[PDB]
Amino acid sequence: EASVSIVVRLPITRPTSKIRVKKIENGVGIPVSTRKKSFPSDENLRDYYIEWQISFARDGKYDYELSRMVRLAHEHGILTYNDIYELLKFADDVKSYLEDKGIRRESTNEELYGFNIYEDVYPVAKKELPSGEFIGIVLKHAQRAVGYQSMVYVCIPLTNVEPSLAGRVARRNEVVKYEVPVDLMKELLKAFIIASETHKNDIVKFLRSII
Amino acid sequence: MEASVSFENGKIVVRLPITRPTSKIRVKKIENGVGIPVSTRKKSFPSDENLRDYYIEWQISFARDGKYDYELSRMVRLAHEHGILTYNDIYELLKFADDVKSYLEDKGIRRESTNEELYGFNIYEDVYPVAKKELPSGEFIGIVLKHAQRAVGYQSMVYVCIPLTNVEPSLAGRVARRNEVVKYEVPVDLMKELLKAFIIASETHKNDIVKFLRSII
Amino acid sequence: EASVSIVVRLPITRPTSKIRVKKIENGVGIPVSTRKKSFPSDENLRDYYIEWQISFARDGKYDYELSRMVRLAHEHGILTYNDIYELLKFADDVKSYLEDKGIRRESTNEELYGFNIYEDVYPVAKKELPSGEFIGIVLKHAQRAVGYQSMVYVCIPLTNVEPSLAGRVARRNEVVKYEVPVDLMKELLKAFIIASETHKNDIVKFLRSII
Amino acid sequence: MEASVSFENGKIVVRLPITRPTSKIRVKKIENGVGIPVSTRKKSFPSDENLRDYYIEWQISFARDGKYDYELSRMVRLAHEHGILTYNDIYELLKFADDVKSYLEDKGIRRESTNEELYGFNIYEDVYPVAKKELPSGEFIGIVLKHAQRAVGYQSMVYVCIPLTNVEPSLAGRVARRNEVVKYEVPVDLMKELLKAFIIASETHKNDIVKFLRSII
DNA sequence: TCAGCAGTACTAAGTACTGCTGA
DNA sequence: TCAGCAGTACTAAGTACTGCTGA
Repeated sequence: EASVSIVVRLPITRPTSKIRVKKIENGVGIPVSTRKKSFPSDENLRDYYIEWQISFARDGKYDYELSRMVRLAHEHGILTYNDIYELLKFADDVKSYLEDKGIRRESTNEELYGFNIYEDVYPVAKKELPSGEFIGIVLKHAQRAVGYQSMVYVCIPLTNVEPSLAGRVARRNEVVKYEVPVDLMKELLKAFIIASETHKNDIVKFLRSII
Repeated sequence: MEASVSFENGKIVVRLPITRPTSKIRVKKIENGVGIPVSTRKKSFPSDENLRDYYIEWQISFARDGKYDYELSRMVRLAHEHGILTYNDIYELLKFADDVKSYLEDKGIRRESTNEELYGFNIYEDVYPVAKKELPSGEFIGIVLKHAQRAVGYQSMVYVCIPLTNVEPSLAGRVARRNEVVKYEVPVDLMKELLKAFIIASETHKNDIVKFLRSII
Repeated sequence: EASVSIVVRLPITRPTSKIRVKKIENGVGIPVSTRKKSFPSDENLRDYYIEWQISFARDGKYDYELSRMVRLAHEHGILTYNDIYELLKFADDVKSYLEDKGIRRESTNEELYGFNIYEDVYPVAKKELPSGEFIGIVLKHAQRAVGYQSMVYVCIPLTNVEPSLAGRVARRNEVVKYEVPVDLMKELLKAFIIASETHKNDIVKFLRSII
Repeated sequence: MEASVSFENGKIVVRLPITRPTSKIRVKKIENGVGIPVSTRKKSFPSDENLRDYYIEWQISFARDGKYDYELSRMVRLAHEHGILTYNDIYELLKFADDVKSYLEDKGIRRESTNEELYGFNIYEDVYPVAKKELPSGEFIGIVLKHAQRAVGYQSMVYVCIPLTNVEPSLAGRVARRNEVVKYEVPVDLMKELLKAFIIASETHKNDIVKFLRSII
């Protein structure tokens, strides 16, 4: 698990967790064995990033990861009253969500040696922030039943993270400190707001709880 | 977990578990055109019509350890050993493999840009290729492409969807038993279409099929 | 580590430790993957055993594994006064040790395609106890400098150990309970006594400390 | 850790670390006929006579991943590529491998019973076979047999012991430097005797040598 | 300094997450 | 029951034990 201080502490040596270090190779993120291969010391270090599938709530109660960040920052004045207003007014005007895009199987007129060829289109929402972080919203078929489930990711470059790991392997159970910018937390909220009405309704009544 | 492969009464038979919903073999139910997972141990199968929408989806593999002693190759070997798959069957399967020049892997995976935005968030569409074929006996065979997670490139995977009416015993109107597996007699034509599926999935898959088929002949 | 209760608690899922489960195969003990292969339910379970390279002292002070067993059993009257006397009188009469046998390289008159062929002989002391346990004393070249180091092993059959693991895989961090017979503890002491004068001198003054 | 293998001035050169006493490459000192480990970073090498008793013992391997791009095969390949190991050298090495009919592995490992007891404890003698050869250039090559720990059977391992006088720089009268590695020019005759050592160690080792030598020729 | 790596080779743990099994 | 396995696929941890490295 990641501990939240505002600041968070993310482990580097758990590629099977929701927090995993990846490296851009041939355009796709691939898992990195941070303990058998030394991190590059040059410009390639920008191609490395931590992928954190961030969650909003736990136990149906609002104090885990993102929800803990946001309210810690209101209690510290980091988020003004009007931050939460315009976050909610933004939610009040949001009609469509990535869930509304859904997952479709489009039929092509192609036949591969007797096999009919189709295409599955998956909708993805992506936003880049000036400091280098990326926010990803992906759609997946609900494993429990009919419908969709939306999931939010935060991609943090290893250059935005200290101690700098250039020219060495990771430490055992290494946990590294990342200062959380203010507008990442609010763009993360907006990410949940535009993911699904289910996510927005929970973000909406969480912001109302402290405003 | 692995499914039992056996020969009985001149038929290749596989025993498919129906109580491991998290495995390569899982019982599903089509609801509005999407296969939904089924908790076969708490909700009872319907005894009425629309039991057809229930099926077994089997993510079948051909190779293991660079060897051909696993699932499909186990079935094909037994079928060859028992005269179920004849010399002419395998010879012409190899001729079909020689003629195949394009593969499902050639379609690739692309991320399309869109004219759409969602409240300041850029919208992309990742399209994935799938190959589907319906057999007259009721089964479906699907080939989906995906990114090779550890390397770069693609890996293709073959699925066979078996309707519950094609397996025994009849599960109509009851909950699956503890550790229950169903008896599925594999038609000869399905084994051919499954071998062909691996042939057109990717060149790497085809040369595995060709090497196994030629070693048996 | 193994906890001592007299009774000890030995972990089953650490093949790289001093405590490892082995199975006799082709006459030699081979490591067992107690989590990927199910233990046999039949007579083959007798071929499985726990190999524990037992230590006598730690921190140069006498209260670790064997030394903790022995004095716990004197304090409980499990070892009489004359047990420790005849253990020491046995030590007082012991002249030779397995270390005195040493490791030799004997030369054969054979030549394998221009290569001279020799034989290294390693001395081993072995004793079987009626309940099935084995005690092994092996000699190894001292890794630190000139000389030898002696090491004592206890081989415990899986049939002498509960819960019975027939027909299943081990539990995670599984620790299993073994009741320690009285004469195993004293034959273990005698094992250290006949291993080397260095080991005997420490056993000797340990027994004198509580007698 | 792995030793650097390179070609320079018509000589195959390996760079051997002398500050990793726990590795496959470790500095030893013979005291009364036994190689004792040396702490090369706290006790200084002698500048006087009896520095010969100090040597580097290298547990050298030929294969890795079923491939021949590791240590000895790296050296032999470079030697072949640079005319250091000629066509006639490799051809007659293969003829030596064809004639070899017995191996060090054939001697086996036995536990002998003894007429001795040690105060109620049974005494056994486990004997292990070792093959040794001294080269005129000063190096020794040893083949020791051991039980294959994970399987059953034996695995043989080749050692090459290099006296410190055969490497540069001269370490007489000083403590090894931090992360220091020494330059060792590999004589052609040693590479042959090391290839022959693997040939007579076991049949499995020989067929690895024969396959690599024939692929190079 | 002096905590922690270097080196070695292999299994078992961590990992996410529900049904489901078992005693 | 209800704690913990079943199933899945991969790296990183545990392991013993000293020299030795590094910041």
